[PDB]
Amino acid sequence: GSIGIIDIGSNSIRLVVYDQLSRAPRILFNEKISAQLGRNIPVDGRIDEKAIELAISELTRFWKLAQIMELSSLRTVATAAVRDAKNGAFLLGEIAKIGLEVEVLSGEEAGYASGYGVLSAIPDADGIVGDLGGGSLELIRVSKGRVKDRVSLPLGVLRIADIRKKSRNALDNFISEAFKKIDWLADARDLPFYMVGGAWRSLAKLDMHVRHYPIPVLHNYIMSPDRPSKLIRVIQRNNEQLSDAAALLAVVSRHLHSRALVTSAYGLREGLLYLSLDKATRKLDPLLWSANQRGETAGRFYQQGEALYDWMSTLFAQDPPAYHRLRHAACLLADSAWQANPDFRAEQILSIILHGRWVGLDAYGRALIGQALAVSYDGAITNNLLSEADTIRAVRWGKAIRLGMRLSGGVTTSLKKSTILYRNNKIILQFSGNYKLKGETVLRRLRSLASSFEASEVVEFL
Ligand SMILES: [Cl-]
Ligand SMILES: [Cl-]
Ligand SMILES: [Cl-]
Ligand SMILES: [Cl-]
Ligand SMILES: [Cl-]
Ligand SMILES: [Mg+2]
Repeated sequence: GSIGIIDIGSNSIRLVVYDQLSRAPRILFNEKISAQLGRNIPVDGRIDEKAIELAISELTRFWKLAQIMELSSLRTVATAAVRDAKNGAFLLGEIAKIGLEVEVLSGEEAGYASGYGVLSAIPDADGIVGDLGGGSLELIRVSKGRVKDRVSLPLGVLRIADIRKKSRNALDNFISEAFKKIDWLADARDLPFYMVGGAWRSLAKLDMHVRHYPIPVLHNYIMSPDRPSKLIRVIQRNNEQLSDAAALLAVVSRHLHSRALVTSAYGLREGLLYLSLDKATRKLDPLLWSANQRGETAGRFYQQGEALYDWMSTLFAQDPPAYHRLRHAACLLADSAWQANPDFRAEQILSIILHGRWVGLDAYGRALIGQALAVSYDGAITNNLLSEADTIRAVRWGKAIRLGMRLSGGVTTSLKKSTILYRNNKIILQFSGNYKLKGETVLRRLRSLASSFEASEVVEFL
């Protein structure tokens, strides 16, 4: 059931292979070439012959990889701008000769795809998506699960330098003039700007580096609007395209009245995958979906985290409403480090969170889940991003996970015969069955959980 997308842009041509058409497909393979098909289209109306030759040879390799991988589906998409070149129809025929069926996306289709890519990764998004590619900048309004409007501007990476050279304010003038024709910007002020595309992913990675962001995670990385113009000077003083991307981001975000610059790990390709799902599947939480799959493939006994979540959550009914799903995700990942040596499991599980591909998740939630999972695997607390109350909360989550996983041996259906409750500075483990699971190691884990609640522990048989 593996599937592929070939994304033919004005600059980058990319093959991505995914494990299946699911709510959050895993990436099996990724390869790109900077073929620069669109570079000379504005000047001559023609694609360079050298770009055509490179594109065809690399696309032939991508087609061949799809054959040996026995992909069940392969979708090849291109832009209307390249089709519309004087030799664009010829190029598309040459691509057909490879064996590839090329779907040409209009500006509308392409903007819809990038917008739904962001909605796939950030389901409650409400703002403007900017997909900066080689030939164009797509701006897309997203709100309440839907793409609301969009527009395409000729401000791709390959385009910015000619404008900036004209004068100091030429890029600002260009955006000012263009935005007068876009009637929906007025209803989209003071919202996040969701950054999509390779150029702005590189820029966000540069920003994390120069700010010594402790562990840099791309998805949901947030920059203040006043930040891009400063990166222009950072690049200038390090010891071109990056500078152009920062200049465009500064001007665009200011004229949009954007209040935050939010990186999305997902873009046009994930939007195409999302739109291929039926309506009900699109509404599934992608963090929970992917964390569930991870425990299915990684666990000793497949995914046992749902019953674990229901059991431990009798301690956490008063958690902030938005945190239930984070506690849930941690429970779904609670068996995913079992193959590491015991003394490394806490480090290993943290790296699965901090160095994995997860969406539906921001930095604070990543820290909550990682802290809880590390504690669940730690047999030996403060946290810079987390509040003290949430640090304590995550330690309690982790100790409850640890107790439940130890009590059940990981076969969490057995937890249905017990309850774990907090009241009046007492932590009470009640058995209504499976009484034989009581033991000294369970009592030690129970005492540790109680310590995290500043509580005294009791065991009750019912
Ligand atoms: Cl493009
Ligand atoms: Cl591109
Ligand atoms: Cl990309
Ligand atoms: Cl990421
Ligand atoms: Cl313990
Ligand atoms: Mg693109």
